[PDB]
Amino acid sequence: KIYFATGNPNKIKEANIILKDLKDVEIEQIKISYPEIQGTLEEVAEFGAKWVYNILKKPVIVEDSGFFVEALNGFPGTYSKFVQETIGNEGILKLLEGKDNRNAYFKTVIGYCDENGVRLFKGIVKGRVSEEIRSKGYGFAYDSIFIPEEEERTFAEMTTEEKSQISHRKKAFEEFKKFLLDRI
Amino acid sequence: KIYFATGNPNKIKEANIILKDLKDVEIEQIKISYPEIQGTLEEVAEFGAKWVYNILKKPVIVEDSGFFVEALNGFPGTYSKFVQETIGNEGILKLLEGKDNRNAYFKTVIGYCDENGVRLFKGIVKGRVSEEIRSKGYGFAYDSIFIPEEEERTFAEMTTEEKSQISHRKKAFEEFKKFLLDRI
Repeated sequence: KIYFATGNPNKIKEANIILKDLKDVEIEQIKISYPEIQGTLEEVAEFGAKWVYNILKKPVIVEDSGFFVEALNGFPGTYSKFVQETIGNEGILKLLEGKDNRNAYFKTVIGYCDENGVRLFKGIVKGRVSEEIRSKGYGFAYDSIFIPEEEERTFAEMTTEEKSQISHRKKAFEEFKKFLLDRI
Repeated sequence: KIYFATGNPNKIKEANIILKDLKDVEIEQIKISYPEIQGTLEEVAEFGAKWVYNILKKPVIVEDSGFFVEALNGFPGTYSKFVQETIGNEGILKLLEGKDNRNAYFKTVIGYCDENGVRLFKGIVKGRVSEEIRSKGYGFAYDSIFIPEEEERTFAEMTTEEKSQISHRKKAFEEFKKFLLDRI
């Protein structure tokens, strides 16, 4: 049993299905809050994973994701939520106005911690920013301006199944499952 | 004495001056790092002071400042440094284009912690964002786009002496001074 410190039940559901293949592992939500510090996603996850473990003292995970725009030097990054609520997708589009490089990526870092210490697992998906909002009612925030890899549709124009194998989130939990399967 | 957990000696140079008359005149830099959590300036300064005191166990102060622009809902706020280094002043001007509400304000929060707990001291300077960069070499970061109170010049066009009564940092320390004058 591995706990997931978060207030979002959907995060545990997604994790359980990507990992349902492992009959010896079950992820369970634990309502333990923790400080999300200022720094890279990796630092936020390691700090968060240790804080919770120091409290729970049982195998646990934490996760932090972000949206990175190249021409914006990696901004918004770990402050993705904040920036979405203050200036949103319109702010990103205004910021990228006339920019030749519209490349961007999403990244997820899972922070795991047990008796033996913290381990980080990552997943990324590179792409580019559309010049305008395109959505079919399928995304959250930046999803309506992000076009993944070789696609011509943005995440918000794609169904859950169409994004199921390529997302940063999927890729991070697969890195995590590899660790679980290669366990000793 | 009272230690200042900062890597910038220019900050303790500024404090000791403001606290010049107080017979206790003695702020001393101490190189103890602390996590800067995502939150409001107060939350940052509060968690940080407690964190450094827990290590030092002697009266300590820490500080955090930010630039908040009204039309952008307070952005960049506590994430002012990251935003300045990623999108810069140009990025904020871009965001404000065709925006008439250019109100903004600088804020500083000092966190002091003893064996008795934390106490916060604040300072604020209201103003507006110029339509362009203007500088004579004074200040840093957003100073070149911030016109304080009823001035015509930006912070970057005024000397420190000309900004004597319009420094959010000094207003904060003046609040801390009153607290010290009552404790001795």
